[PDB]
Amino acid sequence: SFETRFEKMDNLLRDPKSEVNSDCLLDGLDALVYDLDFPALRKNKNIDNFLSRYKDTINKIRDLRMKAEDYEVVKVIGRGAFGEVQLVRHKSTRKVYAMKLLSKFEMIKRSDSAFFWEERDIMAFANSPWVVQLFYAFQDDRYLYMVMEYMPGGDLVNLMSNYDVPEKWARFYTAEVVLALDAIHSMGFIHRDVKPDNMLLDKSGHLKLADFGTCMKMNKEGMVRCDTAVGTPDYISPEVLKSGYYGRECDWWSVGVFLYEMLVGDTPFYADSLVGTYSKIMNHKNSLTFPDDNDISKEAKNLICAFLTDREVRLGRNGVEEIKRHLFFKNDQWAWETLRDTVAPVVPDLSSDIDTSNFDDLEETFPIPKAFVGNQLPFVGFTYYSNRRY
Amino acid sequence: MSFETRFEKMDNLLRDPKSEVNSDCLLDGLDALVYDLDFPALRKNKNIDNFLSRYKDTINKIRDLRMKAEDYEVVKVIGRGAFGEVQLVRHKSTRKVYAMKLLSKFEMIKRSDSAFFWEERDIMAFANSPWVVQLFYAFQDDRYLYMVMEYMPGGDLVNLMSNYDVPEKWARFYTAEVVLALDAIHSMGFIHRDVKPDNMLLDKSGHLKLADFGTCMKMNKEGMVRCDTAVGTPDYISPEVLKSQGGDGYYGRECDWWSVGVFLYEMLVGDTPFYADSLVGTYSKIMNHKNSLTFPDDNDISKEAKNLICAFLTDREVRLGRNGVEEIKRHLFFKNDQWAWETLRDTVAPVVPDLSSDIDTSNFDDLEEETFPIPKAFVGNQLPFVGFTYYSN
Ligand SMILES: COc1cccc(CC(=O)Nc2nc(-c3ccncc3)cs2)c1
Ligand SMILES: COc1cccc(CC(=O)Nc2nc(-c3ccncc3)cs2)c1
Repeated sequence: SFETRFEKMDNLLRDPKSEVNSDCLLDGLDALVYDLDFPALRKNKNIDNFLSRYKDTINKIRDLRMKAEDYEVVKVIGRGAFGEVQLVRHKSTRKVYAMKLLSKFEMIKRSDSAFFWEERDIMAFANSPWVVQLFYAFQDDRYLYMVMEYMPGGDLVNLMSNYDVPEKWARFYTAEVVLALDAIHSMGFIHRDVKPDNMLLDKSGHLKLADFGTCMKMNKEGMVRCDTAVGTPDYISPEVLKSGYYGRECDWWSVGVFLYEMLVGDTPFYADSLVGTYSKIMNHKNSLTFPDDNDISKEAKNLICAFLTDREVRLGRNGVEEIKRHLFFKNDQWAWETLRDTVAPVVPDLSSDIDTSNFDDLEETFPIPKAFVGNQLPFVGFTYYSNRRY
Repeated sequence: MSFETRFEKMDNLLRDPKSEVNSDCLLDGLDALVYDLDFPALRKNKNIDNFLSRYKDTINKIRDLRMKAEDYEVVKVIGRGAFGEVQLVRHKSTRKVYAMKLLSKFEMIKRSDSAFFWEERDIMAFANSPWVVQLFYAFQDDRYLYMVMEYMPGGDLVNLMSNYDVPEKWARFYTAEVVLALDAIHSMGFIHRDVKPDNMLLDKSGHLKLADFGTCMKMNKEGMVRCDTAVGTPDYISPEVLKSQGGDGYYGRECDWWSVGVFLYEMLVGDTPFYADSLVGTYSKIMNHKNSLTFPDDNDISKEAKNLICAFLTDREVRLGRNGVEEIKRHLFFKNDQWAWETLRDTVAPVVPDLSSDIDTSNFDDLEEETFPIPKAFVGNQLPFVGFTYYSN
């Protein structure tokens, strides 16, 4: 029907999950205006006139929509592969957030992924206390910005480097990681890179996963067919490393590595060279050993080994409930169903809404195109602002 | 401004039918990009290939869901112009009857001229006057621009004039309606420039509406408009608009009154006052209006009409209407006992069309497609038409 058509077409500009919603549409025009404003291209009149026409309009759009200058940068709280994360304060709302910047130039220069796409979707729509939340996603001619809730507790790498983690704490953190990974698996994703670096702590000391750079969607039979290895050298599972066809079992390998590192102090397959770490991983059968540690309980050693085995015998091959049922978790302080409502082992004592004490101390683009390059095309639709899921 | 205000303002901008960035214009921008990039030479670039491959399934859905030409059943081609053809159509679903002006995108780009249609769209779309033909929908594709208007079954004034020796009483009515119609356009901030009987359309009731606002242009701070554009068929063109060629020339609304005088002349006399075989001869006669304007030796034209014709067929500086419409309105030619200016369109028109159906084309005379070459690099042929789409409610 004529009505049906205009209704169906209408829901398409509203749906935050739609490829053609106002957010993508605005981005698309904003992209064209950016990718064409060069003298060599402006020599063509169709181009010159189009730009000259939308000049006054596109600037209004640019000022009205979310821009980076809307945020006052408090401190650079982190640095990664393709950009930097920063504690910011939205100048108008005076609200405090953690903002992940991703250099559009850097990614384009042999990025090979489009990794930020599921990183956006997961954070934007997860709706889990276990996933860091995306409030706004916006861009410009140089970067991709992710405006997420700030985790003042810092990461697990910081906790571990400041405490000799008692088993009682390791139990809590491991358990929370199990709940957190399960949530991601339920969303249909395999995390592919579970490490302390991605474990973040809130105002209350409770866990959230961040940086789903490596996330991939599981197929019909809960598998991923990635022909190349993905992850971190110590936490990588041997199956992922060799590749390949694999399942969620790989994220449990990583849990075992994390449990080991917390209680032992080092990674189970650590070796001088990164190649030596790879070697030790492939020989997990004979390389996994425990020091003379009267502290590491029989159950913990069992759990570590139940996760640090070949995929086919891994704890978690038959689901989370077999991990949950493990005696290591048997305790009188929390129940799985209410674990995040219990009181954390390390409650952060914070000085302000901008206390950066749990984050270590910290502080070029594409050339002018000869012809049409379309450098801003692979980022059309990244904006999460005009049409969001409230 | 607050963050909230800033969000809300940006929201109203995707809703406003008067906005350059409302959802329909934005859809156009993407639709254009998809059309202007789907070529193998450009697809050699991955940024391009991936963008297209990504939006492929989406853009097709958009194409079928949005208003298309195949939504309309063409009844008869009711007209033909320079860059396309007008046609009486019936919307297949609603079964509603409209006039549809088609414009060839290839022809417009080919002939340099590709922007006249803007002021035509806006005027018809937003005028909201009984004097302006109404635009209900404006839509496009890789080949044409489409304007879906209300059908004027009464036909044009050129047809009326060719079928009747217009009595002065009728000419008074038609002239008066044209004055009200032009005033409405001027009020909107536009000068028509080349007014003529061809642009005077008659409704189901025989009342007037202006159409074909191609030559139309928006006035500046001082109610003036500057132009370079070479203008053909000078018969109704004012000597100031003719003088203006190359950008040398700023003129006002006074030029549309010149054309009224030409129309009043043609109705009562039977021919155009400056008609000559060649178009150059018509131009020559216009520039020499002072000595070329003459009336035939038959007592038939009334003194008032002659004065009015001459009051409009003078140099800009002394033209009736240089001091506003009220001085035209006050002219003795209009002095009558049949209508009042304030209620003229509520009166019973001199020629009421007797029509056979909702598709009666009796007042409209009886009536290879070149294609764009493939481009080695980015041509952007679709860009001058981004945002032409408009829907009503
Ligand atoms: C992929 O290239 C980068 C660029 C910058 C930083 C990183 C590491 C990273 O992904 N860092 C994240 N940090 C948070 C965070 C930090 C503090 N509070 C809440 C969330 C969420 S993801 C990777
Ligand atoms: C130069 O570009 C063209 C292309 C096709 C036709 C024309 C002439 C024209 O502009 N003709 C019009 N006719 C109506 C109309 C006719 C009947 N009923 C309602 C509207 C509105 S504009 C010009």
